[PDB]
Amino acid sequence: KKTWWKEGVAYQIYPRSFMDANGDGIGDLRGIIEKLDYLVELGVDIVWICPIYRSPNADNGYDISDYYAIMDEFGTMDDFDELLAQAHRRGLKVILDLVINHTSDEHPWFIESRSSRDNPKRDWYIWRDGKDGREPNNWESIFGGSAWQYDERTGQYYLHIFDVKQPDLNWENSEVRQALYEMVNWWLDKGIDGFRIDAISHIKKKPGLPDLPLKYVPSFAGHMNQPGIMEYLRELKEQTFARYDIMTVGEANGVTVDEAEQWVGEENGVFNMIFQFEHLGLWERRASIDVRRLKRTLTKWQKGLENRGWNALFLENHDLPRSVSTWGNDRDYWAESAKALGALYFFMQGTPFIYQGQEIGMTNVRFDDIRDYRDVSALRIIWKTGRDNSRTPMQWSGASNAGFTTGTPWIKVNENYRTINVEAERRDPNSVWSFYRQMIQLRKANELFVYGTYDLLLENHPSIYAYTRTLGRDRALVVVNLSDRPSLYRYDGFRLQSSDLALSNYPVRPHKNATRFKLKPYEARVYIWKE
Amino acid sequence: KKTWWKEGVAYQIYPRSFMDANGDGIGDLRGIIEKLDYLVELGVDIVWICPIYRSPNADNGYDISDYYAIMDEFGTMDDFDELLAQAHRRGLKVILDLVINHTSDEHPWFIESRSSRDNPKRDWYIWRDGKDGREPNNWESIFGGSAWQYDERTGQYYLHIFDVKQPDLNWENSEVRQALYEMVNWWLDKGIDGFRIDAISHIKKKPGLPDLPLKYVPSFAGHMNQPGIMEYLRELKEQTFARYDIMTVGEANGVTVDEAEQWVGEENGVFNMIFQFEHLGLWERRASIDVRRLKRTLTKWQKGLENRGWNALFLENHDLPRSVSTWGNDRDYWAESAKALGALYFFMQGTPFIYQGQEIGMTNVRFDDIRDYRDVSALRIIWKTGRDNSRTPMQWSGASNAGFTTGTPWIKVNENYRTINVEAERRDPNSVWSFYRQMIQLRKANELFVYGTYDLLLENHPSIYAYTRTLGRDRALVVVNLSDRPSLYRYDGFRLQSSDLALSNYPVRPHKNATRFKLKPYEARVYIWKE
Ligand SMILES: [Ca+2]
Ligand SMILES: [Ca+2]
Repeated sequence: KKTWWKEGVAYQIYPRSFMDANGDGIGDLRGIIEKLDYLVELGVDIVWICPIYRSPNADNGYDISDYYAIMDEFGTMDDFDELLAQAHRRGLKVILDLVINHTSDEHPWFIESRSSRDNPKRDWYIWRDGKDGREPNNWESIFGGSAWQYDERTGQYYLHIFDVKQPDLNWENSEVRQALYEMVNWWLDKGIDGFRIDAISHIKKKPGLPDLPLKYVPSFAGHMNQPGIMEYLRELKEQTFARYDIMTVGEANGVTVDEAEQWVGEENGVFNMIFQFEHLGLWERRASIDVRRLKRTLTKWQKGLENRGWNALFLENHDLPRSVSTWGNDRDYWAESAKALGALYFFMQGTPFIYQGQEIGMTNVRFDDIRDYRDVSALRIIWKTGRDNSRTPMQWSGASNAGFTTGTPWIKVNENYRTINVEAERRDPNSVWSFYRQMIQLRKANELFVYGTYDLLLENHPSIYAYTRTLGRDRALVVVNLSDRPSLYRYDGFRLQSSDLALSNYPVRPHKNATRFKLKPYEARVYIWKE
Repeated sequence: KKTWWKEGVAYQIYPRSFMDANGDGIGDLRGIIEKLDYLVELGVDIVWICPIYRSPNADNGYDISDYYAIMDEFGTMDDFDELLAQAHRRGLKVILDLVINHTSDEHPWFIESRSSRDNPKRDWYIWRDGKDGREPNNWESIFGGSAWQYDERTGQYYLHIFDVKQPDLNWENSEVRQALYEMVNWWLDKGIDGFRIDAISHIKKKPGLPDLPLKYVPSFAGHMNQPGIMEYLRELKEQTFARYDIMTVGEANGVTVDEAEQWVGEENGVFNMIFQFEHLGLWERRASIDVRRLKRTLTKWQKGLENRGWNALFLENHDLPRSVSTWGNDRDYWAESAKALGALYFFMQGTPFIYQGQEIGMTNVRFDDIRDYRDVSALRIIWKTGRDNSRTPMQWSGASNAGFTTGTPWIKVNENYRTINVEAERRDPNSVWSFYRQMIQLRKANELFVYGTYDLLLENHPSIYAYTRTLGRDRALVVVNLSDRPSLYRYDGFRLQSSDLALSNYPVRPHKNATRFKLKPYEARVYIWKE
């Protein structure tokens, strides 16, 4: 089954740090509009814009106070309508986040709900009396502490799996579901091309909210992927998504490759593709990431969803440090490792996602003062694992503040922008950006990277990650040396010819009938041929 | 200087528990309108309505999100306009709370302020960088913890003397002051007759917000009654209050009787009258409140503000337990003590305030289940000192829920409403209500209780609190036996005649030339004569 979403390349935008069109230091919608030509030039075709809905912003915008309104600092609904029009003119698809497990406590529905024990919206959230001076149950919040928050307006507590300011919607209530489907369809009718569904795995709560088998106990057994969830998700799909030509992206949170077919299966699957995070975070050993464990994790998803679902491929996001600075080497092999990592995940079976700046090799930021950081998490290892590493402003040129703003950025631009920036990288044919553009060009010109089946080679090799892609008589070999030291590639399965080398991060060296060769640090090669 | 505010009797309404006109269990504005005739019948003429402004209600409505709007559960601005019209038709004055030291963090001004380090409203609040990973200074919040709250949107902290959801307004900023005066005048032009000013003693912060001489240190030395505060308060008065015929009521928080003249002095005094709280809370001894300490506390204000200011007299409010249940005896001498307490504070020099239910002798509520309580404070002694004691619904009749609502009250009615309720008390000429009505009648018919000077008698007596009121040849003696056991009144200063007894809570017994007599438990007498 051939589809645009399987064949597309997605680009993830964190609006606040992408492009500031009005000089107030905050990226906005007009900023994005100014960069649609850039997205086209790069080659991507699906644009995922992180939360832009009205929000008190207590939870990086995932605490929505109005689903039908744009966050003031990003612009107006007119700006958004204009964005879709301009994006569609260019052949681009636009998807937004769908956060429907909860709303902000400042959402008008919760404000009415919390006012009294009997108002039309009381049942829209999860209210319960406590147990003699204590919370309704022993459930802990994913955000630490009780999942219950006492409310003095009524004497009862409301459930909040996430932040205190994120009360959970009562999916048991048909009125809630219907209001949510009307909201989804409103966006779909407005013209968006799909959504990235967030935390929907918690919409179904265990039937009497009983104590779980300890101040507060991690509560996943009472609200995550609970039986009956599929009833809500299938209804969500039939009432909304199924009525349009869109794409939905989910996450395999607490979902094994086997249970993932119920979420992303092509016939009866709530979502079209899914992200998995089992590969996130890999500390280096004495001698130097654990490539074999990476091969295993990524390979089970490749083989596991083959003809059963579709993988959403990625290395970066707004909640992670930069890939070149974590998986690669930003000190000695900056460009090489960035390109290597890019070839590695980009060419697998699935739809690749490029996070803003990943295509130019943005790295972690190392501010000396804790005050230059933002995310409350850091303030409470920052240089290496911090979320801000992916939230510093996008590096467009060597201009003041990397061309991001004419004002003062809400967070400082990484000092390496004079070198790492779009303008300079597009002039350099050996830049990380140019490598990315060639990768996008390769995948578009060779559908074997889209529908070809993945097969891992040299599984036990400690440094080389090599895999093939097969579609009929069309084959390709993606070989990557994930280490800062050379490595011998040795595989008597096929003879590699230099005329078949479609892409490499190192110059194409002469070689005929090669079954072995030394790979330079972070050397990555992509061979394509036809048997 | 004779004025309506000095001659009036004020009645304090806690809107949420006064009268529910629409059956949702929450008192509202229409409820108040239905009871204006009642207020007239009782005899009061100034109506103080507690916070009714739009508020996320995180701080009992003192966290205002919109000063130009009414809290949804209380009604609409039309209801409020109608309330003023109906109140004024009846000759009643209406005052509201003025909370201008801070606003809610959900107030549109703070939402703009917190968005970026440079927006027109950034300076409207108190933002500062922290000190290497910690708060800008060591200041503690009146509400425990740091007076600073980190905000991840900018990396800076905002000052909040009160709750986290109550960021402090920057009085240093003339734009803030001007916006506040426009707001005050808007209300004054709408027709209100004055305000009860709340926490304004904190508007002036010490000039560089330095550390005070310990996790966090109580911070009163950095923001309370700080030099320069009078500059703001005098400007507030000239730009607003001085342009209308209204009354302003303040509080002597951290203000001695000597410093109080600068706040309530008649020529240059920011407020017309002031509440003092030095008398609040008096535990009983082995044998039984400390009447002498009460005599001293109340007497310094009486003599201290004589010809220098004006006292706002009271025994109850929404933050206190009921007076009969704390100062009196609600078990054996319920009615006697209620009337005694009433005569005691009511007839002093100043403007008396009657809190809703005080006039019928409402008592503390003793719910067995902590769940029937509301104020978060209780949940964190409740039967005796709880705030809810004054927030249970007003007792109008012996009807379902005391006639307060036709629905389910937001908090339960005290089980004693079948007896303690307006309907029943108005039928009973020996009820606490009837006593209150006679007290109001007495004060209106004898201006000596308004402008007459107060003088304490028998200061060293352990149980009897006796004082006189003198205006020219018109004199009165208010004598009260504050104890559940009889007491001998003995004073050779004047001979009391039974024909001069204007009011008593016990039958008028025959006596001529009495310089001594035994007073029954909680017996209170008010003699009026002309020398
Ligand atoms: Ca902007
Ligand atoms: Ca009501």
